[PDB]
Amino acid sequence: QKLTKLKALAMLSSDALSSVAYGTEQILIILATISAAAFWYSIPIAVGVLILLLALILSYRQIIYAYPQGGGAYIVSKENLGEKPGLIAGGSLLVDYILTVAVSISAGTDAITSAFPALHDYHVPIAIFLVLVIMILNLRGLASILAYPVYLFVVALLVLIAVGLFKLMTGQGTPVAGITLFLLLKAFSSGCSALTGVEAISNAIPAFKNPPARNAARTLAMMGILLAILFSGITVLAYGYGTAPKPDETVVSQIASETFGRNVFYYVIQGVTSLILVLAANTGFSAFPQLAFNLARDQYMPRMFTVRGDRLGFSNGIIFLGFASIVLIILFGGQTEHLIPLYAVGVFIPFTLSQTGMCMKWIKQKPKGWIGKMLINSCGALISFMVLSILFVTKFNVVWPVLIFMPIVVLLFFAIKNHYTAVGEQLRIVDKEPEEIKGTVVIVPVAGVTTVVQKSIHYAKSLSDQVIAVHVSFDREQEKKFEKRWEELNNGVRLVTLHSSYRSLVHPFDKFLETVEAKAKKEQFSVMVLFPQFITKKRWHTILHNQSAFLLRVRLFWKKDIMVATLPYHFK
Amino acid sequence: QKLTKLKALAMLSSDALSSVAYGTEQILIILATISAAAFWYSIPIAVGVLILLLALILSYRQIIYAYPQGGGAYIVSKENLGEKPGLIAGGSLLVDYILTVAVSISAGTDAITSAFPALHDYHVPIAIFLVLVIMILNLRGLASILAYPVYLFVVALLVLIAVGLFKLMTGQGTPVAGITLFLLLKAFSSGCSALTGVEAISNAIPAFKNPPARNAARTLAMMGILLAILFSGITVLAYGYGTAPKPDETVVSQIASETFGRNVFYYVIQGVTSLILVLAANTGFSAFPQLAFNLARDQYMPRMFTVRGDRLGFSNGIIFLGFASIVLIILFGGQTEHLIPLYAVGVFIPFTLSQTGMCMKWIKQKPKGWIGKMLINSCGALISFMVLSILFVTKFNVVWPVLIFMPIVVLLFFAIKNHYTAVGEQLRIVDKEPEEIKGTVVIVPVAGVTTVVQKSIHYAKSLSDQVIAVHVSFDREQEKKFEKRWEELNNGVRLVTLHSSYRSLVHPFDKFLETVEAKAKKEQFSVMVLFPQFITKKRWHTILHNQSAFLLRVRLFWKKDIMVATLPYHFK
Ligand SMILES: Nc1ncnc2c1ncn2[C@@H]1O[C@@H]2COP(=O)(O)O[C@H]3[C@@H](O)[C@H](n4cnc5c(N)ncnc54)O[C@@H]3COP(=O)(O)O[C@H]2[C@H]1O
Ligand SMILES: Nc1ncnc2c1ncn2[C@@H]1O[C@@H]2COP(=O)(O)O[C@H]3[C@@H](O)[C@H](n4cnc5c(N)ncnc54)O[C@@H]3COP(=O)(O)O[C@H]2[C@H]1O
Ligand SMILES: CCCCCCCCCCCCO[C@@H]1O[C@H](CO)[C@@H](O[C@H]2O[C@H](CO)[C@@H](O)[C@H](O)[C@H]2O)[C@H](O)[C@H]1O
Ligand SMILES: CCCCCCCCCCCCO[C@@H]1O[C@H](CO)[C@@H](O[C@H]2O[C@H](CO)[C@@H](O)[C@H](O)[C@H]2O)[C@H](O)[C@H]1O
Ligand SMILES: CCCCCCCCCCCCO[C@@H]1O[C@H](CO)[C@@H](O[C@H]2O[C@H](CO)[C@@H](O)[C@H](O)[C@H]2O)[C@H](O)[C@H]1O
Ligand SMILES: CCCCCCCCCCCCO[C@@H]1O[C@H](CO)[C@@H](O[C@H]2O[C@H](CO)[C@@H](O)[C@H](O)[C@H]2O)[C@H](O)[C@H]1O
Ligand SMILES: CCCCCCCCCCCCO[C@@H]1O[C@H](CO)[C@@H](O[C@H]2O[C@H](CO)[C@@H](O)[C@H](O)[C@H]2O)[C@H](O)[C@H]1O
Ligand SMILES: CCCCCCCCCCCCO[C@@H]1O[C@H](CO)[C@@H](O[C@H]2O[C@H](CO)[C@@H](O)[C@H](O)[C@H]2O)[C@H](O)[C@H]1O
Ligand SMILES: CCCCCCCCCCCCO[C@@H]1O[C@H](CO)[C@@H](O[C@H]2O[C@H](CO)[C@@H](O)[C@H](O)[C@H]2O)[C@H](O)[C@H]1O
Ligand SMILES: [K+]
Ligand SMILES: [K+]
Repeated sequence: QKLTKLKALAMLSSDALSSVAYGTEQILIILATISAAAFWYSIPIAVGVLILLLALILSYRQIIYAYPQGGGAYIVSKENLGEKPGLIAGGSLLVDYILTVAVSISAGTDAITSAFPALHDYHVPIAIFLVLVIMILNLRGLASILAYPVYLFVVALLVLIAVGLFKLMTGQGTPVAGITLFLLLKAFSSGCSALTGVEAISNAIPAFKNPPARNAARTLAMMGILLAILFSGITVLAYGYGTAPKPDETVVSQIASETFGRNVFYYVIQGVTSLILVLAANTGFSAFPQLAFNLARDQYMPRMFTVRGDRLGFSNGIIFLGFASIVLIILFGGQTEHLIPLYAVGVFIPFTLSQTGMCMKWIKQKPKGWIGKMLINSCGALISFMVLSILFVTKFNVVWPVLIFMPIVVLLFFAIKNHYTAVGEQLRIVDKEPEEIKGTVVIVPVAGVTTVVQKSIHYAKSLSDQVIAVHVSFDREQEKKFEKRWEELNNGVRLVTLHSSYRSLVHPFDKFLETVEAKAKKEQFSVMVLFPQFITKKRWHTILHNQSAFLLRVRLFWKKDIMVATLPYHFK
Repeated sequence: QKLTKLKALAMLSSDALSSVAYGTEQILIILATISAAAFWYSIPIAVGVLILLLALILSYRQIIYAYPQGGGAYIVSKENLGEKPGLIAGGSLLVDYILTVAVSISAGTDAITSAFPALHDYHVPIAIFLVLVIMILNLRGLASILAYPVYLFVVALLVLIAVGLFKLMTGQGTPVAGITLFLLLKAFSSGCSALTGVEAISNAIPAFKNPPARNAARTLAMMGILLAILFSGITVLAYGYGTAPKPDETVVSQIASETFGRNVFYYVIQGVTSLILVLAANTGFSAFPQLAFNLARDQYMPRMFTVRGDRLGFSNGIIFLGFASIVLIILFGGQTEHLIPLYAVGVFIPFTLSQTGMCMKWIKQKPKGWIGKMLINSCGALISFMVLSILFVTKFNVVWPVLIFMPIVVLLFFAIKNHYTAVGEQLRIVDKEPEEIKGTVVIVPVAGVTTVVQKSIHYAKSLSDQVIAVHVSFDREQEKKFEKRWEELNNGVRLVTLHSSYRSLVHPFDKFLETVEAKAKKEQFSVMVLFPQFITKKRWHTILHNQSAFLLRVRLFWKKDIMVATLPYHFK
């Protein structure tokens, strides 16, 4: 259960070092708006990205040591920056998860269509299909499938880089007009979408070896080095071959095809890239609940997320995350180019907030060597904020959804916090002992003389006396037959048959319950209803059974403050 | 509650006579594939459609008399053709409802964009938005809004027809190569999508005046005459002005603009058409549950639909119908042209089955004048089957989804029927009285000393003795504080504190429940758990509260055959 360095790197790096499939492509797409001759500018810009990457790693190398409990960006932003910055970081992490699912799936389908161009008319269905698949694979459960594909991806891309560099060596500057500083910055910001998951390792510190902090930091350093090597090699290869971004083929696919030649090696590369992107999406799915629990300990998210041991909130979280990702995929049509700016925003707001909190914490404490750590975090935060500002300013026509999504989730967090605050305020205070109860009348609603009915009557009689059976009859003809059949049973239970012409079920019970509750209140008795819970071993018969019980519970019995037992009954 | 003829026509005709907005358009679109000079062929084809319409009306004029209880196509296909034809009719009616929602909404948005061309880039969002709106308006409840717009539509289109005919009179043959018989039949089949809701009146016979059959038949005849007049007038006007189908404007919009001139009259026409199409979609929504109940009486659909008086199944039905319609809208991009063939298939399978059943019933009985009724139904069935065959053969690339949807729903119906058959078989048989119970031990899970906890303890003590409180503690530190606070309460209840390191909640309860259940079984006691049901008056705090209770119920207590009371507690 204590992952070693290699296995931990495999399980947690599938999000970060899987972004090399669409980073250099973004850089080249932005540069191509001027001319194909500007592609050499990818070489410096890429270097700048690595510089940023270095800062991030160093910054997070601090965070892991400062917060060995885990937490990550949310905790750092909460403790050191207050409550609103922490909530903003949480919302941005939610956007990060939704967008990493969407972007990873879209890029995977782009890789697949590059492998088989005949599916270019099904970019969106395939994508959505894949999403649903992993949703199921997360509802069903779910460890080897998350560890080998990353090794395969790293090995395959290292082989591809080596072969491409060898071919370039065997042969198998220049300023260009139009490139202004602003467009260079735009390209750099778009290319910073290669640093889209270095967060993950800092969020899973406990699942490490005996020293958790040291092992996590060394794993993060190794992952950073691997990502830097892969990204630099891919960018160098792309510059070497030219490889302008085609509208129906990824840059990696073009590089592989011009290197190996659409043979088994190329298909291996494409399949492995698709697999690693799917694993990245699954990483987003699996990383959401950790954030949910971290928020829920502070009463910002439902208490149902605080039970982490039983995966209480995993179903709702997985369903909501999958549906949000599907909605985003449909909205942008699976265009990885049009989705990446939003993903970068959702990733870089937490980066900025986390580095700012780190810097202010260092300022507050001022330990030995505080100046260097402060400088590193400050530089990282400045660069990240610049990238975020550029992404807002330029690609607003695809970043508009975050400007709507952030206020909604922040307000939801505040509303939940206020609600739990009020509830905890007025519930903790204890009070006087309630009115005495001298007995209990049990009402058993019956839909027909069955085995389940007789079992429930038996338990009701065991529980207390005064048991009365109640039957709402939709037709006056079957009243006599049902009453006779009940009399055939030798139960000493008074049966009250009451009629409803309009096939309604609540209102006749409303009247009867009024009468019975008044009568019981005269004798200080507590009315109580005993429903059977028919259970079958199919998990899809739930809609087929005992729904009238839920109707009566929800619409009548909760409003009347009446105990409602639910005796289960299994089916063979 | 007993609708008069006029009000009934208004409430039920919003589906049938709202199809004039896209029938002549389909005829013209099919004819335009040859040349604009072939548009005169719309005049004969339209006439043929009316002939078909006449048959349908006559056929249904019989059905209303033969089945005054209602039912409609499903009952006719069930009694006279067997079980599988009845199920096929039911599935096709489900497709009819989904497609009428989708098509009506799409045509409404087409009318809106014709009114304001600036929204042509939002055909699908607007559409989906409208759908969601009516979904809400069907979950909230929902009678005058369903009665006046139909009157407005009829009046407005009658005015438009009169004005257009007047202008044609004041002036304000010719065989064409390429028109083969097959293409004429294709155009006729596509134009038969004007008869897309004459079914509705036959499905709501009881809600009429003192003679239900006569009043329903006369209302159906009046609606048929109105539809014939509107459709014929629209087709004549379209032929008179030429009005080739533009890619960004409905034929009705073109007719109105060339008649009135984009003034307040034209905007009134467009708005009224949009309103009538929205009402048609709402008619589909409201008509689904009648089919659901009719199926459920025969154990083909969940029993939860048999309680028609309390609208038990309306929530699930509305949600599923809305989501299916939204999926179809997105799939075909709100192209009313591409959706109509599927709608016509889903409407005409029931027409064919119903007329065939009517004919065979007449053959079996052979009453006076049987020959004429048999001939009418036979002719209607033959024409409908021909139209359906043509729609399958030609427009397969948009009718493929029904070929997938039909087997799934038919198999679901059969599976549900088999399941209820087995359950009813093995449940009715009564058996020996179960083991005696000599008392009851009550387990009260507590999450902290609160008012709710003390109320639940009070009720548990009232219910029986041997009450024991149980607390799972996620941290050993707060164990002592919680135990001391419990001791501060003077409850004579033994508190068992048990610890779970991984924040799990089921497993410690699993062990404790094993021990307690064994101990109680030694004394023939029945274990029982008492949960509080925290209730707030906001309907959206449901996710915020008492979810651990649902976790414990679902994952632990149903599997152990243990009674689980649920005492409600209201919030102030
Ligand atoms: N003959 C049969 N064929 C198929 N399934 C059968 C069946 N008899 C019982 N069941 C299954 O058992 C569930 C509970 O049956 P019971 O009548 O004990 O429990 C009923 C009864 O306690 C009460 N209830 C239902 N209809 C009622 C009525 N018309 N009048 C009074 N109480 C009614 O609500 C509970 C829920 O009933 P619901 O029908 O939702 O759920 C039923 C159904 O799922
Ligand atoms: N201080 C507070 N702040 C905000 N809301 C509060 C609150 N105290 C109680 N509530 C509300 O009351 C519900 C039931 O509280 P109770 O502890 O009686 O009912 C609990 C208790 O009977 C049992 N349970 C929950 N956690 C437990 C634990 N750690 N150990 C043992 N039983 C537990 O499951 C029931 C469901 O509890 P859940 O927390 O889902 O739902 C809670 C929550 O919605
Ligand atoms: C809950 C309320 C909050 C807001 C409501 C929810 C959103 C409402 C409208 C959203 C959709 C409107 O916008 C609709 O979708 C996208 C917008 O990105 C457009 O489509 C375009 O999206 C982006 C833009 O380059 C591309 O990736 C895509 O290929 C392109 O087709 C559609 O042509 C437009 O019709
Ligand atoms: C059971 C698992 C299998 C999955 C089942 C679900 C199937 C998919 C559900 C609906 C998918 C909708 O797919 C929708 O199709 C429309 C056309 O109708 C596509 O159509 C559009 O695609 C993009 C823009 O978005 C353009 O390149 C293309 O020219 C345009 O036609 C949209 O890209 C997609 O949003
Ligand atoms: C509660 C508040 C609600 C929030 C806002 C509600 C709706 C907001 C959705 C905004 C629409 C998205 O904006 C979307 O942008 C893309 C380009 O990026 C447009 O895409 C379009 O560009 C041009 C210019 O219109 C079109 O001619 C072309 O057909 C298409 O590619 C979509 O037509 C537009 O819909
Ligand atoms: C339990 C599920 C069982 C399997 C379900 C059946 C599988 C269905 C596969 C869905 C494939 C999606 O199909 C996708 O949309 C339609 C099919 O109508 C095709 O294209 C169609 O819609 C497009 C896009 O709106 C329109 O231009 C036009 O109406 C038509 O060409 C798309 O080119 C195809 O990409
Ligand atoms: C709160 C109520 C408001 C509704 C909120 C929901 C907003 C809508 C959710 C996503 C809608 C998706 O809208 C999707 O946009 C894509 C482009 O991205 C559209 O794009 C496509 O439209 C059709 C083909 O389908 C072509 O005419 C168009 O050229 C093409 O771009 C698809 O038609 C539509 O399937
Ligand atoms: C159980 C699994 C069920 C089978 C799974 C697949 C179900 C059927 C989906 C495949 C057919 C999709 O439906 C079909 O999509 C193709 C591909 O866009 C569309 O094809 C049309 O548009 C595309 C896109 O421009 C053109 O390339 C093509 O030449 C043209 O014919 C058809 O108009 C649509 O009818
Ligand atoms: C337009 C497309 C046409 C409509 C789509 C196709 C409709 C028909 C396809 C479904 C046919 C189902 O075929 C049905 O399968 C169910 C599954 O248990 C079984 O149905 C059988 O159920 C049990 C025995 O098991 C018998 O009580 C019942 O009388 C019998 O019908 C039989 O195998 C067959 O009756
Ligand atoms: K990534
Ligand atoms: K219609």
